[PDB]
Amino acid sequence: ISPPPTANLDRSNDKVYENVTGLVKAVIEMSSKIQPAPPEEYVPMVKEVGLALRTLLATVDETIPLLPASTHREIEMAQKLLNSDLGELINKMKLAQQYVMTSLQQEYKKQMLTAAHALAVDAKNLLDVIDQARLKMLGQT
Ligand SMILES: [Cl-]
Ligand code: NA
Repeated sequence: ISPPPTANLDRSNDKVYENVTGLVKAVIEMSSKIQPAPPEEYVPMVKEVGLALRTLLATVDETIPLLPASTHREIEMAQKLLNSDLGELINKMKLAQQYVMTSLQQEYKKQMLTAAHALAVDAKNLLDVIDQARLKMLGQT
């Protein structure tokens, strides 16, 4: 995963976009940091991801009303998905701190990374839905 491409839309005051970039950067940050890190360090990293995720979700809540009825369904479903994904991520994080300095620690991290990476893929996916819904509204041929 890179931070997201920019397609044809102007992103200067694109909040959805800014926030998705935030949440994506935060996942990447955590990932590069994990394997060497004690719990004193990895719990806050995961806190950060949740914050960036809440920020994104409120931004989105505000944008729905401005986009066509036809599109609302998916945008909500794709929202659920990201709450779910974070659910999964916290699970694996509690398991890894439950299992520190044991042998099974590190498969517990491999499961954190797996879930963090779905979170970021699904963020990027939300972006696309939103963009497509805008393009519709702005009147794309
Ligand atoms: Cl916006
Ligand atoms: Na509409």
